[PDB]
This record gives sequence, C-alpha cells and structure tokens, in this order.
Amino acid sequence: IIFRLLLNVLMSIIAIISYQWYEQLGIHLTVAPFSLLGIAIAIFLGFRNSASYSRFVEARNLWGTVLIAERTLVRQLRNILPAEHDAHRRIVSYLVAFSWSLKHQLRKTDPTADLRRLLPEERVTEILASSMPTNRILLLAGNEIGQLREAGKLSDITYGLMDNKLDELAHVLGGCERLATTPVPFAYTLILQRTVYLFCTLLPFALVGDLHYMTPFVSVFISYTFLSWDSLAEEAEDPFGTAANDLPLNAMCNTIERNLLDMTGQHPLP
Amino acid sequence: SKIIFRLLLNVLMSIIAIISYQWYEQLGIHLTVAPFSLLGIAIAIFLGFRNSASYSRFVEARNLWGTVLIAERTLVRQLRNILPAEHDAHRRIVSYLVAFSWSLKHQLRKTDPTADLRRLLPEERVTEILASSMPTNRILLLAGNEIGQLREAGKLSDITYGLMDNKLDELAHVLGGCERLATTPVPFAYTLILQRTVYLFCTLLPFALVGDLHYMTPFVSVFISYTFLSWDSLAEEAEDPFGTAANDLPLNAMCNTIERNLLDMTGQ
Amino acid sequence: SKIIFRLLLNVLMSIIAIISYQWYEQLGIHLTVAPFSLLGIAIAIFLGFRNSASYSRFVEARNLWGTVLIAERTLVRQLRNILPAEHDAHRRIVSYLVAFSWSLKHQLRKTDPTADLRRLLPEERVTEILASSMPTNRILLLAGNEIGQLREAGKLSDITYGLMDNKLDELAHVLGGCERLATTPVPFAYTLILQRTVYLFCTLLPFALVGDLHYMTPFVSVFISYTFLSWDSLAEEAEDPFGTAANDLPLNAMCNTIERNLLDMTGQHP
Amino acid sequence: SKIIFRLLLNVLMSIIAIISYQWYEQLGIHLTVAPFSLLGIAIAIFLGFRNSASYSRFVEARNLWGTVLIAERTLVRQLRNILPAEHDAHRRIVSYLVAFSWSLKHQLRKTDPTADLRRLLPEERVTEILASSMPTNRILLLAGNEIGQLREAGKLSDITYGLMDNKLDELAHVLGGCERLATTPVPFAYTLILQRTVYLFCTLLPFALVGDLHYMTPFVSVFISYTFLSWDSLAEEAEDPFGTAANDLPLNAMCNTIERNLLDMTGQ
Amino acid sequence: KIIFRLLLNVLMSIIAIISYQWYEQLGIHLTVAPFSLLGIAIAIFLGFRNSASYSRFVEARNLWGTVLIAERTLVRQLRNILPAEHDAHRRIVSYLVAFSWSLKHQLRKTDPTADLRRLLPEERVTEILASSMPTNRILLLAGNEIGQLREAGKLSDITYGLMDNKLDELAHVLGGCERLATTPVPFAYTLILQRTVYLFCTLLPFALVGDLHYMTPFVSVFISYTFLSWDSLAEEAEDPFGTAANDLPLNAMCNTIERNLLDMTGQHP
Ligand SMILES: [Cl-]
Ligand SMILES: [Cl-]
Ligand SMILES: [Cl-]
Ligand SMILES: [Cl-]
Ligand SMILES: [Cl-]
Ligand SMILES: [Cl-]
Ligand SMILES: [Zn+2]
Ligand SMILES: [Zn+2]
Ligand SMILES: [Zn+2]
Ligand SMILES: [Zn+2]
Ligand SMILES: [Zn+2]
Ligand SMILES: [Zn+2]
Ligand SMILES: [Zn+2]
Ligand SMILES: [Zn+2]
Ligand SMILES: [Zn+2]
Ligand SMILES: [Zn+2]
Ligand SMILES: [Zn+2]
Ligand SMILES: [Zn+2]
Ligand SMILES: [Zn+2]
Ligand SMILES: [Zn+2]
Ligand SMILES: [Zn+2]
Ligand SMILES: [Zn+2]
Repeated sequence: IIFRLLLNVLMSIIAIISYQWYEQLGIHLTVAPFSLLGIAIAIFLGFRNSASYSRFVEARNLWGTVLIAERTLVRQLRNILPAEHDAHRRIVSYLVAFSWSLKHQLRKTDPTADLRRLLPEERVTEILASSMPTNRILLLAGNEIGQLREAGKLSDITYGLMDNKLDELAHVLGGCERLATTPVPFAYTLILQRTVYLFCTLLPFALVGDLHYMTPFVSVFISYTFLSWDSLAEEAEDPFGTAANDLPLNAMCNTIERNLLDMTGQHPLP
Repeated sequence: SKIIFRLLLNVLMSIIAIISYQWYEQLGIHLTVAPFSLLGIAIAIFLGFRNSASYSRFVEARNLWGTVLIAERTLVRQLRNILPAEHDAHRRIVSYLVAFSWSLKHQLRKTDPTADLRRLLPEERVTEILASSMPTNRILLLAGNEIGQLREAGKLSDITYGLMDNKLDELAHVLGGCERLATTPVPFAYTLILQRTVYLFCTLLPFALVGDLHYMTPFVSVFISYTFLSWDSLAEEAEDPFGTAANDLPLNAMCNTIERNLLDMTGQ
Repeated sequence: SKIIFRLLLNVLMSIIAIISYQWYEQLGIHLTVAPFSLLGIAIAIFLGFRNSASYSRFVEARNLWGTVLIAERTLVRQLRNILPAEHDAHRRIVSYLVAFSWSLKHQLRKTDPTADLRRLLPEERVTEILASSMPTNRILLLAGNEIGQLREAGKLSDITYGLMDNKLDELAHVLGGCERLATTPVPFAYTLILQRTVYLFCTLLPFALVGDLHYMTPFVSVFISYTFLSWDSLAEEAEDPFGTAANDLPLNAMCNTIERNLLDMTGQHP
Repeated sequence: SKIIFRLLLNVLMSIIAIISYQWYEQLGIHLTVAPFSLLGIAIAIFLGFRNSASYSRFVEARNLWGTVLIAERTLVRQLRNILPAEHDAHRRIVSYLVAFSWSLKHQLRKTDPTADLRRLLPEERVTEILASSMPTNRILLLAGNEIGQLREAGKLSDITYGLMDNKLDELAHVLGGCERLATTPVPFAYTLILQRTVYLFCTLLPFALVGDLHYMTPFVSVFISYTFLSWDSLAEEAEDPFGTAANDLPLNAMCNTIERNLLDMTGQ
Repeated sequence: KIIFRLLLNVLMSIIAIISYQWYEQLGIHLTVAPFSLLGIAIAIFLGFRNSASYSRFVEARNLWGTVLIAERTLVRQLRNILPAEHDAHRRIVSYLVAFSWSLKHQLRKTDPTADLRRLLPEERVTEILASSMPTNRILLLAGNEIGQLREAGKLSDITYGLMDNKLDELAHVLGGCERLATTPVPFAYTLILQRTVYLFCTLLPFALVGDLHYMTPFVSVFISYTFLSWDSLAEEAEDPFGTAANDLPLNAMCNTIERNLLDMTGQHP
C-alpha cells in the first residue's frame, strides 16, 4: 500500500522540476478539471465501497446463522429427546464438523485434520469422497434425525422442527458459496482500481501550478485518502478468501464447538 | 466496446477544439470549466445512483439461481431421510428437479430445452412439458405429482408432504423472480436519458477544457470521458444477467453444479 | 413531456439573459457562477436521493405484482397435487384467483371491475363482490370458502388445508402492500419543495452564466436544464407506479399473464 | 412554517451584509465563497443522508400499520372459513381485533382510549384493560383467549389454533414495532447538530457572498437558504410519524378503514 | 469531548495567521481549491460511514425489540394453551426474564450473578453460570419446561412447536447481538477516517489563510466542527450496547421486559 504513496512523491518531485519545460510548450493542467474528475471518482468509490460493506455484512450474518441454527438444533434434541445421548453426541459431531468443514471450504484449505478429529474414518472417507463435503455432512446430520424418526423417537411434527434447522444450515452453505465464487468485480473493480491509480499520479502535474514545493505534501494526502478507501473496499469484496481476517472465522468455529459441548454436558470435567 | 467510438470521437472533438479555439472570443462564445464541473457532478451523482440499481438487480439474479441449488439440495435430502427406501421416487424427483434448472436456463436465454428435457425425462413427460405455454412452471407441477402420489400412497404423511411442498414453493418463487427480472428492465428512460446526457456532455467537454489546458486537452478530456463512460457501460454490462457472454451469470456452469450436486447426493 | 415546454421556456430565458447583459455593469449587478455551483450540487444531491427513493416504490410495486403470480401459481398447483380429482373446485378457485388479479388492477386504477367480474364469475357472486366495501378482499374471502368447504367435506385435512391457506395470506399481503403504496403518496411538500426549486434554479442559472459563457449560455443552460429536469420527472413518474403512463407498471399485461398462467391448457394439468 | 420566520431573518442578514461590506478592509475580514462552497456541499451530503434515514422511519411506520390491516383481515377470514357456524366467537373476536387497532392509535398518539374501548368491549373487560399499564398487549392477550377457548372447546384443532396464533404473532410484532419507533428517536444528535449547522451556515453565507454579488446578495442568499432549510424540515416532520401534523400518518383514517373492513367481512 | 479539538484548531488558525508572513519566502503556496476537493471527498466517505453506523444502532435497537415481542407471545401462548398450568407460567416467566437480564450482562461484559439469584433457584444459577453462554443455557432450561409439559401430554407436539418457535426466535436475537458486539466494522473505517478528518482539519487553516486572512479562525473552526461532529456521531453508534448516554438504554429496556412479563401473569410489578 505504502508503495503507491511513494511513487507519488517521485511523481510530485518530477512535476516540480519538469514544470519548467512546458512553460515554452503550452500544455497546462488546471486544478478545476481534476477537482471534477476527483469528485466524480470519489462518488463512485463511495458507492462502490458501500456495496463491499454490504457484501461483508452478509458474510458475518450468514455465519451467525450457523451458530444459531446449531445451538437451537441441539436445544431441540435435548428438550424433545432428553435421553438419547448417543444420538446427541453423534449429531453434535456433525454440526461441529460442518462449521469446520465450511470454514475450510471458503478458505480453500484442507479439512482432513479437523474431520478425523471429529468423525469416524468411514465417514471422513465418505465426506472427503464427495465433491461437496459440507453438503455431504449436512446430509449425514439429516440421517441421524430421520433415523430417530423411523425408530419412533421423533414424530413427523418434531422431525419437522429439527429439519427446519438443517434448512437454515443449508441456506448458509449456499449463501457462503455464492459470496465466495461470485467476483463482485466481474474483474470490473479492476477498472476503478486503475482509474484511481491514474488520477492519483496525474494529480501533482495538475496541482504543481498552484502549490509549488507543497505539491508532494498535499498530493500524497489526497492519494492516501483515495487509495485507502479503494483498497479498504477491495478487501471486503472477498470476505472469506485470502484477502480477509481469519480470527473471526476461527473464533466462530471454536465458539460453536464450545457451545455445543457445553450444551451436551461434555464440559465441564466430571 | 460500443464505448470506444465516443472514446475517440473525443480526441477528434479535442482537435476540432484546439485548432478552433482562436475564433472563440470573436464569435462571443466562451466555454469555462465552472459549469461543466456543475454538470459533470450532477451527472456523476445520477450515474452513481443508477449503477447501484443495476448492481442490486444483478445480485438479485445471482441470488435466485443460488436458491435453486439450496431448495433442490434440501429437497433431495429430505427425500433421503424421510423415505430412504424409495429410490424409484428418488431418481424420478431428481430428474424433474434437474430438468427444472435446465428448463429455466433455456427459458431465460430463449433457447430450446428439448435436448436436455429428453436426456432427463421420458418422452411422455417431454411432450406434456413442451405442450405447456409455461413449461418450467409445468416441470414443477410434475415434480409435485411424485410428491403428491407418494402422499396418496401413504408413504408421506401430510406433515412430511408439507415439508417437501415448501421446497417447491421456494423453487416457485425463483421462477417468478427470474421471469420478473428478464422482463422488467431498469426503465429504458433511466438508461436512455443518462446514456444521452453522458454522451452530449463527454463531447462538449474538450471545448470547455481547452481554455485551461491548451494542447493538454485530449490527454485529459479523454481520461475524464473514460471515467464517465466506463461507469455508464458497467451499468449496461449488468442489466442482462441471463445472457450467454462475458460478465453475465454462468447459467450453464450453475446448471451443471446443480446436476452434479444432486446426483452426488443420490450416489450416481 | 411538458418538459419540452420548459426546455424552451428556458431558451426564452437564456435569451432574456443575453439581451440584458449589456445593461449589466451599468445597473451594478455582479453575478458569478460559484454560488450557483453550490446551489446546483446541493440540488443534485437531493434529486439523487429523492429519485432513488422513488425507484424503490416502483420496484416494490413490481415485486408485489410478482408475488401475485407466484402465490396464485402454487395455489393452483397444490390443488392439482392434493385433490387431483376435484376439477369442479379447481375451476371455482381459479375463477376467484383471476377475479382477484383483475379486481386489484381495477382497485388500483379506480376503474369499474363489473365487466371483468361478470366475464369470470356467477352473478350472485358478482353482486356480492360489488356489494362489498373492499371487493378484492371479498373475492379473497370467497376463495377461502372454496378451500374451507373442501376441508369440511373432508377432502382437505387440517394440514393440507393450512398449506393452501398460507397462499391466501401471501395474497392478502399483496393487497395491503398495494393499498399502502397507492393511498400513501410520497409525503407532501417533498414534491413542491423539490419541484419548485429545480425550475427556479433552471431559469436563474443563465442570468449568472451569461457573464462567463456569453452567447454559449442557451446551449449550456438548456443542457443543464435537460439534466436536472428529466431527472425530476423520472422520479415523479415512478412515485405513482399503478398509473396509466408508459413508464408505470403494465398492469393489464400482468393480469393477462396471470390469467394465461392459471388456465395453462384450460385449467387442465398432467 | 417557522421557516418563513427564519427565511426573512436571512433577508435582513443580507441588507446588513450589503451596508457593512465597505468597512471590510478597514476591519481586516476577507470572506470568499470557496470555503463556504466546501462547507455547504458537506452539509448537503449530510442532509441528504440524514433526510434519507427519516423517510425510512416514516416508511417503517406506514408498513407496521399496513400489517395491522392485513393481519386482522386474514384472522377474520380464517374464522369465517374454519368455523363458519360460530358467530358468537366472530363478534367477540372482531370486537377485540378492532379494539386493538384503536388502543394502538391512542397509545401512539398519547390519548385516552376509553371512548373507543368502551364502545367495543364489555365493562368487565374495559376496566381490566385500562387497569393494565400495557392495554394493547392486554387486548391481544384477550384476543388469544377466544382462540384458545375455541381450541379447548374442540372447535379448533391444534393445527387450526396454530394457523390463527400466527396472526396474533403478526400483530404482536406490530405493537413492538410502533412501540420501538415511538420511544426510540433517531439519536438526538443527527437532528440537533444538523439543525445548528444548517441554521448557522444560512446566516453567515451572505457575508461570504456579498464580496462577489454586492447588491444581489439578498436574492442568491435567500434562495440557497430556502433549499437547505426546506430539505431540513422534511426530515424533522418524519422524525415522529405517529403525530398529528398534516404530513404525518393519518391514523384516524387508518383505524376507520380497519373497522369498516372487519365489519363488512362479518355482515354487520 | 471534541471541544479540545476545536480549540487546538483555533491555535492552529492563530499559528497560521502569524506564520503567513514567511510563506512565499519559504517556498510554499496553499490554494483552497485542492482542499475543497479532498474535503468534499472526506464528506462523501463520512456520509456513507455515518450511514453504516446508524444501521448498526437501528439493528441493535431492533434486536432488543424482538426480545420483548417474542417473550410477550411465548407467555401469551402458554396462557392460551395451558391456562391451568400456572406453575409452568411462573417458572417459564422466570427464565424468560432472566434471559433478558443475562443478555444485558453478556453484551455489557458484566456479571449476572446478582440478577440471576434474584430470579432463579441456586441449583439453576450455578448450572447457568457454568456455561460458556449462560443466555444459551437459560434458553435450554426454558426449553425443558416447554418440553416436560409435552411429555406429560399437556402440550401436543403441535402446540409444543408453537412455543418452541418463540424460543427459536429468542435464539436468533442472542446470536444477533452477539454478532453486533463481537464484530466491530473493519477498524480501518476509523483509523483511516479519524486520521484523515483530523489531518484535514488541522491543515485547512494553513490553506484558508490566504483567502480569508484573519477571518481564518472562525471559518476554519466552523468547517472543523461540521466534520468532527459528523465523524464522532458514527463512533457513538459503533458500540450501541455500551454505557455512553447515546448508547441503548439496556436497563430500562430490561425492566420494561420484566414489567411486561409480570403484568401478563397475574402478579403485579
Ligand atoms: Cl450427550
Ligand atoms: Cl444431553
Ligand atoms: Cl436413488
Ligand atoms: Cl358473525
Ligand atoms: Cl412472535
Ligand atoms: Cl360471518
Ligand atoms: Zn432459526
Ligand atoms: Zn445428551
Ligand atoms: Zn466449555
Ligand atoms: Zn430452503
Ligand atoms: Zn436413493
Ligand atoms: Zn449479455
Ligand atoms: Zn409462496
Ligand atoms: Zn383440475
Ligand atoms: Zn400474514
Ligand atoms: Zn469573456
Ligand atoms: Zn458577450
Ligand atoms: Zn360470522
Ligand atoms: Zn349467542
Ligand atoms: Zn381516562
Ligand atoms: Zn415473533
Ligand atoms: Zn397463570
């Protein structure tokens, strides 16, 4: 980031001394039209940055749903079938594996470490077999439910109550998948990314005729404004991906595991 | 790149502007940058709001197609958990659900669904479906039959029937949504007026920029016009989300992803 | 397009501006561009927000009308799947559902339903409907008794009676949605302040632009007029979306579509 | 219209500016338009956003009332379809539903409900309802009694008791909605700060404009002041949409339509 | 708070008035035109960023709305479905009310053991406190009262679910506030805009001084107030659960919820 700040000082220091030689040549740059170009570029940046934040908000929200759906899915099992702790333990395995599996999915990293830690090596094979493991896990979770229904422990009515929670989970898998694959640029945020770049360097060549030796000091401030806002938006265009923060996605998979363990009394120590 | 016509009609409107600056004061015409800043800022505000509407629309498209994937996934899944016996009923419903996705992509693209419909369904059904003045919506009706019969046959209760019915509702809203998108363009008025005044402005600009820049006019009267046109194209770039080229939604891609996800779920 | 009345009343105002510029420094009226530059930008900002708030009402109007097709489509579908036999009820229900679309088009346009209502229904009904304070609400109450009877008859169970009820809810939300949009104008004075102010700014702008551009004034003032004036009517056409203008919602097309859809092959299904 | 009380202050501020312009160098006060351009623009951006946030509150108000009408009609229609016999329950319920609408109107407007409540309810109820510090919550609670009775009568199944329960939910959210809107004002800073800045900016402006415009200052300076002052009172009017102003919500109108609607549905 | 900032700006104006004498004899110009540009840009960005903070504050205030609505109707469902079972009434209302109070605490990073022991037996208070999310646990315990009523045939699976859903709704509120709290907006939306509005505000006098001479301090302090007000109006609404006076009144909100849930269950506050 700081690289484009200092190509500017160079461009200013150039524009100061090279301001001499088009004295005789008749090619001038006022500030009046660059101020127009700038006020424009800043409107578009403000609108664009706005869409990026909205993209980030949807990711935060989607993940919060994982926590809620999983918490209330486990709560329904305890409230409805308070005895079936072998089932409780199994379903809580699948939910926790889904969180971890999804975080690994959006990050394009390996899930095998977290999966074997959580599920039997038949299942870990069936899940790593599938092209859609996160979906696969939800399918397996759904079996432990539908089985308690064959077994008669769940009625169609109380089966339905829990199924709606696997729905909430399924909309999240799709929800994040769509956020991740979709480039909100369509590589067209590479247009704005560069138009800001051009304007930001042509700026001293228009500012120098007003500010003399001040040109670098003011031409970098305007640049650090315009470049921050752009890169701060390009960041939130990809909120799971490589250009993102992992502390929340990891603290989130950790909280849900902690919450699900505490909810089935595997914590505290006996 | 119908854009790169007025990008270089500009350089030619910058040179008509340079060599005919001389005559200006004698004709009594002056072009100052001050009102073109006013105009351009008012255009740029309007362009900004208008792009926003267009992006919201593209998003809404990407979203609806996203829901086909969710609703059909969970619908297969519900069928597995609730009737794990009935793989006859599984492969039937899965083929309608796959057919729906493909029949919708065609309809939105105005292409012929008969190929895929026959790959996926018995000729009886392909006939039934294509008879309809609304075949995608019909495919849904046929999928709901397999569900309904299963209920008639006692295998689904009213409750579990309801659980799967709501998945056909989600799909039924995806159809209405795409139909509405493919037929309600952002009023031709919004797109015609803006596209007009952005053009008129971008070509009167070098006449007003010349007093301040002398020969520097093209290298800047273009850089300004690219910014105001790139932004008006990018809005027309996303007003056809169901097209078959460039930035338009990869409906063919998505349709496969659906078919693969859905066979993966049923061991095929 | 009474816009072109004033697009030219402005040319006659640019003209008054030019044949009074050479009594200027005599009458002592210094008049510059930079405060009208402020006035323009302030108006554009408020025109930008106002026009966006209009498109939203239009968008919402369009969406509600979409919901009619969806709710009515799957309402038919549920009858064809749950009571596939009862085609005498199928037709009774479809008849009402299409009365709804036409009736609501009339309600929102303030035209006489009686034509359409008779084309579609028995006359004992056409009277009872036209008898009612809210007719569209009454059509909806008749569609309910159709469902309600089938439930009493025992053909529909409580569950599957409920499944269809929700769809009449979906439609009662579309009713109130369009009343709210129609009977609620954009709060008053929003139009008077924002429409008074843009005319006035359009006809004073040449008086202060003439000093800078000289003759170019009618060209540049009419340009700025077409920009600020088309945008103010564009926002006004959208305020009323159930209107009869060409930019309004095509409600007769939409009701036809609904009708062709619910009678795909004369209400006949696979 | 204390805007016109404010607008004339500006025109006397303008004559003041004109007469006291000459002694400017004699005092050393240079005032250009350019920094007021920056400032005034910034005010417009903030006003734009601020005003926008208000129209939201107003719209949300409107929609909550919109749902009262929807929720109460379908609650009535569900009774006329599930229990077309039991008219004793229809009267008791429609009376309770229409009481709710009126109890809420009076609640939001801070007015005595006892007129409309007595007019629609028995006296053992009206005393116990006004007894409550939450009378509209109480009406809803009594409205659920009738439903729950019918279910314990066996005239409603749990399933059809369910279907109607969900409209009481719908109405219970409308309560909370309006209650939240009325108590929660937009942070008492958005309307306070911006009214200061607009007011003060309007006053100083002719002192920056007069150097340029001279005797013209009153005209240009009172125009610019009108634009800003008007766009600022719009957002003030919407701050409380449940008031009595001509530009607030017609709640008396709204509540009669609800009472005619539910009465025409019951043949009364 | 920002009243020192205004003052420091005056000093910077006064510094700039005295220091204008050495200007071109030190090699500098400063036009107003470039700062109108940068200044407008900052206003646009502040305009959007402010808009995002109002949204968080609206949603915080909104989620707390749903706490009341959900609990009021979970109570109404009990009364109307099981009017007899008034022991279930009191016990459920005690967890629902304790849920509110613990959520207030959770958000505020303060200790609920007081409010908890007021409301619930100690077997519960210890059980609740052992949890890494006591509000979750409280929901679990209010879930059993509903659940055991279903095992005793007093609630069918249908009417159980009716009330279960309100429990689900509350769980959404909980996850929602937890999400509004643990996620601040990208912290860059502060260091960027706070630096930039500050830096712009203390150099504006240096550039206005040519145009306005002595007039520089007033105009410069007006423009600085307008930018600095609109800046911090977004900082307040960034922790809407905090204890600042503009933050949400969670204690009043929490009482209205108790008052509401008692007024429904015969007992009088
Ligand atoms: Cl366990
Ligand atoms: Cl357990
Ligand atoms: Cl199969
Ligand atoms: Cl009656
Ligand atoms: Cl609720
Ligand atoms: Cl009746
Ligand atoms: Zn949920
Ligand atoms: Zn357990
Ligand atoms: Zn733990
Ligand atoms: Zn779903
Ligand atoms: Zn199978
Ligand atoms: Zn295309
Ligand atoms: Zn639907
Ligand atoms: Zn039929
Ligand atoms: Zn409803
Ligand atoms: Zn001239
Ligand atoms: Zn002339
Ligand atoms: Zn009746
Ligand atoms: Zn009687
Ligand atoms: Zn009284
Ligand atoms: Zn609720
Ligand atoms: Zn009780």
